[PDB]
Amino acid sequence: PDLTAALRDVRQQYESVAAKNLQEAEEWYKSKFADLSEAANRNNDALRQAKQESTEYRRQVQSLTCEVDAL
Amino acid sequence: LTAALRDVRQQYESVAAKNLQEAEEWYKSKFADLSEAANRNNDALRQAKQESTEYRRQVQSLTCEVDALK
Amino acid sequence: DLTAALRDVRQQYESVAAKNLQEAEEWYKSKFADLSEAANRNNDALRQAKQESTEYRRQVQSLTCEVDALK
Amino acid sequence: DLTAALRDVRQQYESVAAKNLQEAEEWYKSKFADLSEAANRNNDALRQAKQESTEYRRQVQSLTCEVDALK
Ligand SMILES: [Ca+2]
Ligand SMILES: [Ca+2]
Ligand SMILES: [Ca+2]
Ligand SMILES: [Ca+2]
Ligand SMILES: [Ca+2]
Ligand SMILES: [Ca+2]
Ligand SMILES: [Sm+3]
Ligand SMILES: [Sm+3]
Ligand SMILES: [Sm+3]
Repeated sequence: PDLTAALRDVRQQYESVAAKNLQEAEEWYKSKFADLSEAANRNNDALRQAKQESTEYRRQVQSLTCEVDAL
Repeated sequence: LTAALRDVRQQYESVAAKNLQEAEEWYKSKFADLSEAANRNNDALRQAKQESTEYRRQVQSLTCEVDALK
Repeated sequence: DLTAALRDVRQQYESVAAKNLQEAEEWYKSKFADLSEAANRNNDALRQAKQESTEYRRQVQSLTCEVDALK
Repeated sequence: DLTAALRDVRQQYESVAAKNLQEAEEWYKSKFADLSEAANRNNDALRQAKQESTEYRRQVQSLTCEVDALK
């Protein structure tokens, strides 16, 4: 088994394996970034609605107050 | 010739080692960044909640003041 | 939940990163072997061709010694 | 700034992943070359030695026919 034949043999193997690893890695990180993204928006919605309640109560406060005066 | 191989492997590990340390360091920092951003969002959520029930007890009291009043 | 998801992903990364670190640590070690064994056979073939080069070399040094002593 | 902190990290990753890919391709490409050089030089040393042995064998053949023709 020639070293030049052994060296080239490794080069085909590397080039192929390295090509497979990249593909898998890219898809993996895609999925993870996806999970986090979903969780982020989920957290975003919560903060969004929580703020709604607050400003909604604030509206009610100055709504009743707007009626306490004429009272 | 084996002096070429011995040279290569020692170069590989010296780099492979440096690569793992720099990578592990990199991920931990990114995880740190994200962790902080999340906590800040949690704090932000926890706060908007406290400021919601706060506003709620107020209207409960005001609507009571409006009722009893005439 | 971002915090809960971050922890999840963080664990998955540490999970695979260790596995992969081995599928490569072993692979790169099995390959440096093929080249290392090939280089040894190669270094041998030379040490064999060189010794042949000096094995036939001396043979000439004798046939000459016979041709002259007979002519 | 959730979606932002996530996007920043995704960009940093994609950026780092690129440089990691181009530094790897170089490193391996050169290390392979180096090994090819050594396997080539050695290879030549073999052919040079083989042609040398075969050269002498030619002599040993005809030089013997002279030991015969004479004797
Ligand atoms: Ca390419
Ligand atoms: Ca990540
Ligand atoms: Ca950094
Ligand atoms: Ca920072
Ligand atoms: Ca306040
Ligand atoms: Ca905005
Ligand atoms: Sm009052
Ligand atoms: Sm180790
Ligand atoms: Sm670097």
